[PDB]
Amino acid sequence: QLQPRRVSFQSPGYDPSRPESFFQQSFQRLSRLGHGSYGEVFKVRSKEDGRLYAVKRSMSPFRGPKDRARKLAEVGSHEKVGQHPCCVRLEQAWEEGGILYLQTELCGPSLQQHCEAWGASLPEAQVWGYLRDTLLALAHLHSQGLVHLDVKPANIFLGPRGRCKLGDFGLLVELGVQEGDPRYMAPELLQGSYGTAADVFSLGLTILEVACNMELPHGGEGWQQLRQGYLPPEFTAGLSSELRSVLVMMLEPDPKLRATAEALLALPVLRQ
Ligand SMILES: Cc1ccc(O)cc1-n1c(N)c(C(N)=O)c2nc3ccccc3nc21
Repeated sequence: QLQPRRVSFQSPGYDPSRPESFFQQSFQRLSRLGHGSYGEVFKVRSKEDGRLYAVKRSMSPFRGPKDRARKLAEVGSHEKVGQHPCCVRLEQAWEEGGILYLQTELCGPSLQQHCEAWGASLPEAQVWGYLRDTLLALAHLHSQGLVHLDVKPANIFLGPRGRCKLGDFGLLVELGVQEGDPRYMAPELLQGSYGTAADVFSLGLTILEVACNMELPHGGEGWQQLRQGYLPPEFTAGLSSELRSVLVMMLEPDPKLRATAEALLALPVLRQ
């Protein structure tokens, strides 16, 4: 019959019998953190060990072999990243009934959620720490030839004491493939050319969005203006000379000239 199988590249409180699924039997749904076409994310306490975790499950069963391989790839991308202080850590993953489950550590609200609740520009002190934490994460990914390709506030999750972690590695590619959010896409991605530089540009717009409380454009003339090498004067007025200068480096239209994550972390302004 149907049974959950581990996905990688047993739990008391769950009996192979009974109609309830492994997720329903071996976990306690505390609350729903999000839901969408991807599926649903729940904050849960596991009947196995009682600790707190976050679990993401796909919406509908696998349509076919390619849909299954695409969904399972996020687990593989998670494992290539390995454990890192600024990366959402995956505990375990399994599949049952054509549904894919990912169990990760529990984190705070997304950077998008957190900015929504405050409804204004974040204090530059918070911005620099978040910029640092994600640059540390990007430097970790880029050192292994991995490109996140979906850096945005929704995929950055806050941690205790003002820290944050990069998450959602569903679009991660290994150099040597999927549609991203156009609001945060690097200019060279339109003409193809994939590289680690794309994440730095995406992170620049995320920081530029959260530090200025500005809504990034999906397309049109405004989309182009953010990629000519200058910042919109209206929103970027409050930026300090240092922050504005770091953003200009990250928003450098030419990927050959754009600063790397390791380079930015070596700048004077960015000090642990
Ligand atoms: C479950 C999961 C799997 C892989 C990954 O990279 C991140 C998460 N994830 C977490 N680890 C989350 C958390 N608050 O701890 C969380 N919250 C989300 C809210 C809305 C939409 C998606 C979310 N996804 C989340």
